[PDB]
This record gives sequence, C-alpha cells and structure tokens, in this order.
Amino acid sequence: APPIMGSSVYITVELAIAVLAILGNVLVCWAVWLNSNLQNVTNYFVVSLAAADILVGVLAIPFAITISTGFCAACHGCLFIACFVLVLAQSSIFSLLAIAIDRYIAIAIPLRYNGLVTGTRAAGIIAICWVLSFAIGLTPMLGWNNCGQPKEGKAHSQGCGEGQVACLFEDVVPMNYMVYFNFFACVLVPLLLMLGVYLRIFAAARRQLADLEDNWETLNDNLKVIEKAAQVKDALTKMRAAALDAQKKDFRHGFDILVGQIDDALKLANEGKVKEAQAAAEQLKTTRNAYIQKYLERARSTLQKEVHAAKSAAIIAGLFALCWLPLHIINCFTFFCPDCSHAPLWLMYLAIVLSHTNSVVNPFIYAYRIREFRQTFRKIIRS
Ligand SMILES: CC(C)CCC[C@@H](C)[C@H]1CC[C@H]2[C@@H]3CC=C4C[C@@H](O)CC[C@]4(C)[C@H]3CC[C@]12C
Ligand SMILES: CC(C)CCC[C@@H](C)[C@H]1CC[C@H]2[C@@H]3CC=C4C[C@@H](O)CC[C@]4(C)[C@H]3CC[C@]12C
Ligand SMILES: CC(C)CCC[C@@H](C)[C@H]1CC[C@H]2[C@@H]3CC=C4C[C@@H](O)CC[C@]4(C)[C@H]3CC[C@]12C
Ligand SMILES: CCn1c(=O)c2c(nc(/C=C\c3ccc(O)c(O)c3)n2C)n(CC)c1=O
Ligand SMILES: CCCCCCCC/C=C\CCCCCCCC(=O)O
Ligand SMILES: CCCCCCCC/C=C\CCCCCCCC(=O)O
Ligand code: NA
Repeated sequence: APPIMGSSVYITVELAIAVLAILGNVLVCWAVWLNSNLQNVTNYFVVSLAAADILVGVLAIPFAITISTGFCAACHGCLFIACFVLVLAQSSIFSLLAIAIDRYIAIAIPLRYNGLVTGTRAAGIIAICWVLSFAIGLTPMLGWNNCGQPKEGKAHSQGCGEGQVACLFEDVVPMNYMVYFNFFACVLVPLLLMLGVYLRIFAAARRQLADLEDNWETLNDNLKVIEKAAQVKDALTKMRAAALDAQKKDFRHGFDILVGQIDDALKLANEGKVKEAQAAAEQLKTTRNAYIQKYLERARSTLQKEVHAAKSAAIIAGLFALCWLPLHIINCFTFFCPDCSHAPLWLMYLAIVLSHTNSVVNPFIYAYRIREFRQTFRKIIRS
C-alpha cells in the first residue's frame, strides 16, 4: 500500500497526544500558581515535571514526525532532532527521584523538614537537574555518534545534497549509547534507586504506626495489673517510659496531667500505701480517655495522610517506567541480537506513541488522588 496511508494514522495519533499533553499539564501549572496551599517544595518538582511534559508535545512530538520521513539534513542537525527527547526524559527521572527523597525526609525526619527542605534551595536543585539533563541527552552530539560513517546509498536514493544524510535515529545514534549509557546507567539505575527509597518509606510508616499502638497497649494493659495487684510500682514504671515514648498544645497539657498522675501514685507505692496508690491510679484513666486517647487517633490519621501522598507519588513513577520500558527492551534486542530480525515498523510506532503517552497520565492522577488539585482544577474550569 501507499506509505502515506499508514503514516497518516501515526501522525494523527501523535498530534492528538500532544494536545492532551499540553492541555492537562498547563492546567497543573495554573493550579500551583493560584492556590497557595499547593505552593510547597514537593509541588515545585511536579511543575518542573509538567514543564517536561508540556515540552514533549510542543517540540519532541513534532520532532518525531519529522524523523519519520527520513528527510535529508546535516548529521548534527539530525542529532539534535533525534536526541532532544532524551533531554526531557532525563529531566522527568530526576524530578521523580527528587519527589521520592522529599517524601522520605518528611516521614523519616519530620521535625527538621521545614528547616532542611526550603523553597529557595529546590529552585537551584531543579536548575541543576535541567542543566545535567541537557548534558546526558545531548551526549551523542559531542562525538559519540555515527556522523563519520554515513549511509551513502540511502543518501543518494533520497536525493540528499553533499554533507547531508537520511535523518534516521538508528543511523546517526549509536545503539551502544542507548543501551549501556542511556538505559542502564541513566534510566535503570535511578529507577531501581526509586524503588529502594519507596521501600524504606512504606516500612518506616508501618513501624511508626506499630510503635504507637504498642505504646497505647502498654498504657492500657498495665492499667489492669495495678487495679488487680511492689507490683503497682512495676507497672507505673512501664507507664512513664511508654508515656514519653508516645510523646514523639492540648496534647502537651494531657501528657502533663498523665505523667503527673502517674508520679503521684508512684510515691504512694514506695511507702506502701497500696490501696491508696491503686485509687490514685484509676483517676488517670479519665485523663487517658479525655486527652491521650485523642492525640493517638489524630497522629494515626496524619500518618495515613503522608502515606497516601507517598502512594500517589509512587504511582506516578510506576506509570513512567511502564510507558518507557517497552522501547528500551526493543533496543536491547536490536543491540544484543544481530541474528534476530529487527522489530517491525508498526511495533516501533507503538513503542514511540506509548512512551509519548506518559506526558498525559500525570494530571489525571493528581485530580483523582490529590483532593487539593481536583478542587483547584474545578475553580479554573468553572471560571
Ligand atoms: C522556540 C522554538 C520553537 C525554537 C525551535 C528551534 C528548532 C525548530 C530549530 C533549531 C535548530 C534547527 C535545526 C538545525 C540544523 C538543521 C540541519 C539542516 O540541514 C536541516 C534543518 C535542521 C535539522 C534544523 C531544524 C530546525 C531546528 C531544530
Ligand atoms: C515492558 C513490559 C510491559 C513488558 C512488555 C513486553 C515487550 C517489551 C516484549 C514482549 C515480546 C517482545 C518481542 C519478542 C520477539 C521479538 C523478535 C525479535 O526479533 C526482536 C524483538 C521482539 C520484537 C521482542 C521485542 C520486545 C517485546 C515486544
Ligand atoms: C530491572 C529490570 C526491569 C531489568 C530488565 C532486564 C533486561 C535488561 C533484560 C530482560 C529480557 C532480556 C532479553 C531477553 C532475550 C534476549 C535474546 C538474546 O539472544 C540476547 C539478549 C536478550 C535480547 C535479552 C537482553 C536483556 C533483557 C532485555
Ligand atoms: C525515545 C528514543 N527514540 C528511539 O529509541 C528510537 C526512535 N526511533 C527509533 C527507531 C526507528 C524508527 C522509529 C519511528 C519511525 O517513524 C521511523 O521511521 C523509524 N528508535 C529506536 N525515536 C524517534 C521517534 C526515539 O526518539
Ligand atoms: C499541537 C502540536 C502542533 C504541531 C504542528 C506542527 C506539526 C508538523 C511539524 C513539521 C513537519 C515536518 C516538516 C518536514 C517538511 C516535509 C519533509 C519532506 O517532505 O521531506
Ligand atoms: C493491543 C495489541 C497491539 C498489538 C500487539 C502489541 C504488543 C505485542 C507484543 C509482542 C508480540 C510479538 C510481536 C512481534 C511481531 C512479529 C515479529 C516478527 O515478525 O518476527
Ligand atoms: Na514525563
């Protein structure tokens, strides 16, 4: 069949993807500018991520359509066209990595976060990443390419002038750079690092919840042994150690009557007044229900709020890896198996449009998983 027929379908799908990539991600940057609640260090990385997805539809996708024609051009002008999308992919990887680290510091060392992670330092970190992404993505232009061994039979058949070449990715971009340098070092290694950071995040949160529950059960279980008891001095000692262990306002009050009531009943045991030491220790049961019980339930909800946020960010990085791995696996076959038959053009088309689809999914996740984004999105849509 005519080659223009199948080309029109691929061009149509690519042009539609760019429209959704530009529209949705601009809506993300608009919400962060208006709503001040969205103006935190974690969201400055998702705006840098949205800018990379906006630039995919404005530049990378139009570049991909020009590559498909095999037009004649200077080999270095062809290099910038074929390799610019690598600059945007590296920027997203660093943005995903930075997001995972931010949520780790928030759950591991929550007290120092506001002093550790500041808005003026992230603006330089984002700038450092974008400059480094241009270096990684444009590495073939520094000499690691195939401009010195041009395909003349393809250049003569295409009618290319002197100094030009049939602009094709697999012709000017070496496949050892794509597999060893791009996929392994710059993509796979940071992705595995992202998997490790999220493991330590979910485990630490599961341990903090378990530590809080046991500190509550130690406060309750030992309340039954003082009332059914030197035996009262033992439990009142496990009282305090577990009371301050759970200390990690109205709460600061409630702990003061708690540690105070346990202190009063403690000395009543050192001098033998057992029945009075008992009676002085069932009055702290009222303080437990009116103050210490409320602090524990509030911290459990706050813990879930941070975990839900860590889950949402973990989904974004997972969707990235799913949309980009099929393309890299196909390159591993072209490189590691020369006796294999090269992947057909339709499968390559499917791998290109699948990698482009990652520039559309992220604004959907924020609206579905982050309430503040969804509400802010509605105010702009209504107005
Ligand atoms: C602000 C935005 C839109 C700027 C966009 C700049 C783009 C469109 C420009 C900048 C550099 C340009 C390339 C530079 C060199 C060559 C080699 C030549 O033989 C064919 C054109 C080609 C391949 C150019 C295509 C267009 C190009 C990629
Ligand atoms: C990345 C996750 C979702 C797994 C997806 C599976 C993909 C990447 C796998 C499954 C089957 C694979 C194909 C199986 C056989 C061949 C024939 C060979 O001559 C070229 C590679 C090619 C065409 C493979 C390319 C990669 C492939 C399409
Ligand atoms: C951390 C995980 C996701 C890494 C993914 C593993 C990658 C690197 C693995 C999985 C499947 C592998 C391919 C499976 C089959 C073949 C055919 C063989 O004739 C050459 C090697 C080749 C082409 C392998 C190359 C490496 C490969 C692509
Ligand atoms: C993300 C990196 N990357 C690649 O890894 C790649 C590639 N193009 C090929 C393969 C050739 C090919 C693909 C589509 C076509 O229309 C065509 O005419 C030829 N590869 C292996 N693109 C260009 C779209 C690309 O940017
Ligand atoms: C929403 C994104 C809109 C993008 C609009 C631009 C899309 C088309 C871009 C340039 C097409 C490539 C130009 C190459 C000239 C023809 C090549 C040839 O005939 O040999
Ligand atoms: C939704 C289905 C779209 C079409 C299939 C998408 C991906 C299929 C996965 C791999 C199947 C193997 C494809 C290889 C084609 C034949 C290879 C050959 O001709 O030697
Ligand atoms: Na992206």
